Amino acid sequence: STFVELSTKAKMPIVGLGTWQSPPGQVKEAVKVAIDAGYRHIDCAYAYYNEHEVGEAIQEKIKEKAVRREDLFIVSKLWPTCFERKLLKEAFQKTLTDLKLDYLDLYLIHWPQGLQPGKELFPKDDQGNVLTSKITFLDAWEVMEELVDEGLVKALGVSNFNHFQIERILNKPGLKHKPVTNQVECHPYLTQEKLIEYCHSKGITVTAYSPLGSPNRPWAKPEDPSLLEDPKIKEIAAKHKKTSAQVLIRFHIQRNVVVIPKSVTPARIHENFQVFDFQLSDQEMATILGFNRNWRACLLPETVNMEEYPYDAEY
Ligand SMILES: NC(=O)c1ccc[n+]([C@@H]2O[C@H](COP(=O)([O-])OP(=O)(O)OC[C@H]3O[C@@H](n4cnc5c(N)ncnc54)[C@H](OP(=O)(O)O)[C@@H]3O)[C@@H](O)[C@H]2O)c1
Repeated sequence: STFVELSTKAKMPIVGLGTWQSPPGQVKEAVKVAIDAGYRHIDCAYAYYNEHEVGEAIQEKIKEKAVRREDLFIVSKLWPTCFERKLLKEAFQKTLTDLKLDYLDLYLIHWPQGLQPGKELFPKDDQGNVLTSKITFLDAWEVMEELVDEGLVKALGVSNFNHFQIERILNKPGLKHKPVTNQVECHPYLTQEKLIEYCHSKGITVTAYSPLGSPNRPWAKPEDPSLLEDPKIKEIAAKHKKTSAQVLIRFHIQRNVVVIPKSVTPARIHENFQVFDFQLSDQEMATILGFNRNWRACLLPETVNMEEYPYDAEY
């Protein structure tokens, strides 16, 4: 399938363009190329400081008439430093202004742990400890649901949430809108079988980021596992006349998981989208699933303490 059905009955293109770390002076071209190559799902975030450029690219493609707003599925995320009623709506409106849109198809809590306000993604004290906040994601969720009922957000979702944190929201008194997706790191070394199974059992889809093991992430020792270099994956790729990256991307699609590979390289953007004309066999999917080691490439040590740290739980 080329899309996933959300609980709201809306369609989410199973493949989208990731933009984390995409330099501001390159993401605009990346989005234009992505749209020209066929992408209709763009994943954005306030914390990426590049939404203004994404918005310029979109506006231009709509202006050209190659696409209409309705053809695109735009995703953005609320940063934990803005859980507060006021700061939340300001961050949302700012995201809407930067992207030059009137509504978002999906708005996600970028991280469960509320953080101290300010122009800092991770405010730290004198020692360097990240200052958390009392405001919870349920507090933010209530106001985010307002955006939904006012038609400014088509659906809400979460990112980097373990199943407990999702349970907290599904069973919240007076729940108005259920999350439609949990965006988490997922690839062969971190298959997320339990979390995916838990989400699907609740009618919640899963969006996989860092599908290529994110071999870019700043500070990543040389002898760290490389999914793009693994001979077994390369072998499977070659038999299908595809690249490893295309296999790592196709992997999620066959598990009915949305995947958002990131790139600012026109050629790779093009490459990551040629994943709808082939099928991995049952044995190949098993071989790939067998790579799991619950190894996280993301992981930010400075967050291991936070009460809402989501990676200690089983799933
Ligand atoms: N919610 C969160 O906490 C969170 C965290 C991280 C990321 N994300 C989202 O997930 C998206 C995934 O990006 P990511 O950095 O995490 O990891 P990724 O997509 O697995 O890997 C991105 C890296 O792979 C390179 N690349 C892309 N296509 C390639 C190909 N076909 N062959 C070889 N190399 C290729 C990119 O290089 P070039 O750009 O140089 O081509 C970049 O250095 C992000 O853009 C973002 O939207 C969300």
